[PDB]
Amino acid sequence: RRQPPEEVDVLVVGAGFSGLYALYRLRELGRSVHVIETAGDVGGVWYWNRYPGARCDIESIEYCYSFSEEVLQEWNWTERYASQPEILRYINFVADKFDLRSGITFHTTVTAAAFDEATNTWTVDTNHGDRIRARYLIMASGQLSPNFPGLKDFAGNLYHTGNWPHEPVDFSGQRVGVIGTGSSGIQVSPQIAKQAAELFVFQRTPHFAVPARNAPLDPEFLADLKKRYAEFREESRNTPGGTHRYQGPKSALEVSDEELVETLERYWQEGGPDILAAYRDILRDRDANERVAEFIRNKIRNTVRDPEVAERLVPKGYPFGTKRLILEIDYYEMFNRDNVHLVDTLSAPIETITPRGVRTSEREYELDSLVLATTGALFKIDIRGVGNVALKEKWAAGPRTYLGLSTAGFPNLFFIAGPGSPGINMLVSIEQHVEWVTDHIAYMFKNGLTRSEAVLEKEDEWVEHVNEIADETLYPMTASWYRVFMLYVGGFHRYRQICDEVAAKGYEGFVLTH
Ligand SMILES: Cc1cc2nc3c(=O)[nH]c(=O)nc-3n(C[C@H](O)[C@H](O)[C@H](O)COP(=O)(O)OP(=O)(O)OC[C@H]3O[C@@H](n4cnc5c(N)ncnc54)[C@H](O)[C@@H]3O)c2cc1C
Ligand SMILES: NC(=O)c1ccc[n+]([C@@H]2O[C@H](COP(=O)([O-])OP(=O)(O)OC[C@H]3O[C@@H](n4cnc5c(N)ncnc54)[C@H](OP(=O)(O)O)[C@@H]3O)[C@@H](O)[C@H]2O)c1
Repeated sequence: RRQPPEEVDVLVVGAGFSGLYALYRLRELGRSVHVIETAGDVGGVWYWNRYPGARCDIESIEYCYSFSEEVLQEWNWTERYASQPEILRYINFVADKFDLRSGITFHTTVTAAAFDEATNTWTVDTNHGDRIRARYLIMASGQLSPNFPGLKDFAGNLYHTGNWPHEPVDFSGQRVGVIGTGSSGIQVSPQIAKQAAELFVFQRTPHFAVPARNAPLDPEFLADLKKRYAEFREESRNTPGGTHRYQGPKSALEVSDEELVETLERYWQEGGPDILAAYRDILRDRDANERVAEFIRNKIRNTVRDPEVAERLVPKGYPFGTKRLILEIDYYEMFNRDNVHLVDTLSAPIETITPRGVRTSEREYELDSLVLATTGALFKIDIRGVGNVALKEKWAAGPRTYLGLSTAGFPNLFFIAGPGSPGINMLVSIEQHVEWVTDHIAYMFKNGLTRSEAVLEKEDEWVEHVNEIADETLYPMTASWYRVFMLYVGGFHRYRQICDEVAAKGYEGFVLTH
């Protein structure tokens, strides 16, 4: 285990996509920098989520780093949507190429951080009892890094998709339960159904899912892409989603029934999340949302042969696309299998895990294996700022920030891909955040300044601006973003503009002192 240094210019927490780029870029900027990572190796979510079928919902040609010309040319993606093992290979490749592991302490969890106003430095403590002093603290701890009764009593094998075993798990001949039908559950379930004698899928709220239509990547298409890759990326940087996506100019309410079917069916066959932008008002007008939503509901009823099973898979009562759109591969087809059973926990809630399996209010399920398809990381850290106020106390109602990058009362602390989550392609959003944050840190050293803190009045103005954009959309209607709405919905390109304008005006909204 590489022992962390006692002093460093910048301490980064997390060695996923965000933390590795922060370490790389601060090294290029001539700053001392070190990373603390709970995991045993690099990768972030792509290190932890090793379950079968784990796969990204953003095209491989967009979900990648762009800071390195050599990486853009040397690496060859293989499919439309890269699987977790391929993405992990990619990350390890980048870490190898730039010698990043020499600046990372693995198997180590940051537990406390306190700002010393007398020295303008953070004092950072770990679960190993390490004590690191850093002028700046960068939280690259992700936003995606259960309380059932009797969980400890289960006699079979318990697995979590978010911390899957590193050796593959053979479910052949087993009775298996999967709890959770979000992205993890929808991805892992069809893989288990191929091996298991019986598969029970425990579903609470049914989610919207559209086909991925994953396919191998045409290598002559890629070859042509690599010679214009820098241009292709700047186009992505100038979109609201941080990726190439057609912006449908028509309202969903102005076309006929046959045309809506025709346009939406063309998206359905092509696959991917681009259907979110089939019509300009899908996420802004509730009637337009329900019209597209009802098209998807009927595709579900059409794929599942059992009408009673099909209806319980149909999502009802909340808008399409407000929570992040899941791509499915043979998930709805899975319920036509004889060894697959949909368990509706809304009608019969889970009362307790038992030694034998799962008991709902109606039935006991005998299982050999149980799969739990599961401000988080920040709240487990005792971060204390000015006046020793706790970040968790201040962020109780939701995360109050300026630009999603910093919060007043907590100087020299920056969050990467935390609040504001601007683009749906997180790799474009991450690179923009890391570049902005590390440029600011470089600016502070250039000018001899040592303390950077968001102005409270500007933080409030930013919070009220985020809430105001949201009310033009249907996003506020699902409480998964809730008091303080924690998502800038104005689109990546406009968010990038705001950040660039602040930096060009001497970091307006921050107080810079020495
Ligand atoms: C299965 C899955 C699929 C996804 N697919 C997509 C997709 O298709 N598109 C998309 O845009 N996003 C997707 N994401 C979201 C994902 O968060 C981002 O794409 C991106 O990978 C986040 O990178 P990150 O480096 O910021 O955070 P993460 O990859 O979450 O890395 C954070 C790291 O910080 C470490 N850490 C946290 N707290 C501490 C602490 N206290 N001390 C030490 N170390 C700590 C964690 O162990 C973790 O390794 C997906 C996430 C998951 C889990
Ligand atoms: N690109 C990808 O393909 C991919 C893969 C994995 C994760 N992600 C990202 O990471 C985030 C999380 O996704 P996730 O699927 O793993 O989790 P999730 O979307 O939050 O859903 C978890 C599931 O478990 C259920 N559940 C939770 N607690 C329960 C309980 N006590 N009893 C019964 N059921 C319960 C939930 O039902 P309820 O809805 O009723 O709570 C839900 O079906 C997403 O934003 C996603 O974008 C992406």
